[PDB]
Amino acid sequence: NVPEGVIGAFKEGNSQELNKYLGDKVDLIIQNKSTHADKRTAEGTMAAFFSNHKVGSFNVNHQGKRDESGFVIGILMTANGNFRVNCFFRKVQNKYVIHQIRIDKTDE
Ligand SMILES: [Cl-]
Ligand SMILES: [Cl-]
Ligand SMILES: [Cl-]
Ligand SMILES: [Cl-]
Repeated sequence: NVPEGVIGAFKEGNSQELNKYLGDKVDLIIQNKSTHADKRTAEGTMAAFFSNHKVGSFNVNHQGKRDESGFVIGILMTANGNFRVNCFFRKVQNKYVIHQIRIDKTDE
C-alpha cells in the first residue's frame, strides 16, 4: 500500500498511520532542522508537526520508484503554513519504507 498509505497519512495529518510506513531509522529535515531518528522518535516528531500544523490538503506532483528506492514530492497546505514535502523510500525486507522526510515552508 505504498505510497498511497503515506499520501493518505499526510492528507489526514495522522502520524500513527504514517508510522506503519516508517523505516527503523529516518532522517527528518523540517524547517532546516535535521535529525537522524529511530522510528519511535520520527513518529513523535511527525505527531508534533501535525499537531502544530493542521493539515488542509496534501497534493502530490511527482512520484516514482525503482527496485530499491522511491520518492514522493508534494505540497502540504495547513492552517499554519504551506510546505513542500519530499519523502524518500528505500526497499527493506521487500517493502518500501520511508528513509527521509524533508518539509520546507513555502515563500508565502
Ligand atoms: Cl532519536
Ligand atoms: Cl513542529
Ligand atoms: Cl495526490
Ligand atoms: Cl490529491
